[PDB]
Amino acid sequence: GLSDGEWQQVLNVWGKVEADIAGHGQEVLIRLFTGHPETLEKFDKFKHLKTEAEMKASEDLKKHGTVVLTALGGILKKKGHHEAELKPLAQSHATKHKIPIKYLEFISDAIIHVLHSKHPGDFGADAQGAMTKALELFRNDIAAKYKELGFQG
Ligand code: HEM
Repeated sequence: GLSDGEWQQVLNVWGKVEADIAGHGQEVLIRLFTGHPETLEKFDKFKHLKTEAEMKASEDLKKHGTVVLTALGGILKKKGHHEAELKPLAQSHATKHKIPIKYLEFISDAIIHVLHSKHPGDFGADAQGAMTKALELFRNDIAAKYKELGFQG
């Protein structure tokens, strides 16, 4: 789906995220929850936050941000050879958490936003292109598994 040049770019940009996984994970979820409040309702653990400050002051939220970006980075490093790591993710988000693919679209966008916000001027046009394509691949692969399950919506 990606060329090696493009994968190269994706892992170059991920090295930025690894320098501060918690801070990046934290802003991704906050971006998600403030931009799309209905997503917050999917989490009994966080439905009590109402304000962004509140969100910002939550250590549990920073904790979950780390789990999420840890699991994505594991998949990205497989450079599309992630059937093994993705299957379990697709199955729990579909049958247990009941996360529509649209919310995966949302978080995907949130990642690109956050990268530009935290690295203004050094998140280039080529890097944005490779990252967008890798997120698309990720999402597309989940979508296939959602279809298999008939997770219709
Ligand atoms: C970048 C895409 C995502 C990744 C890598 C990711 C990763 C994870 C992981 C690894 C877990 C814990 C193990 C599991 O339950 O499978 C989890 C739990 C969960 N995820 Fe995701 N997630 C993503 C997107 C989303 C989105 C978009 C939503 C809702 C808008 C969501 C909702 C949840 C919920 C409700 C849980 C259970 C949390 C708890 O109560 O501890 N996830 N996620």
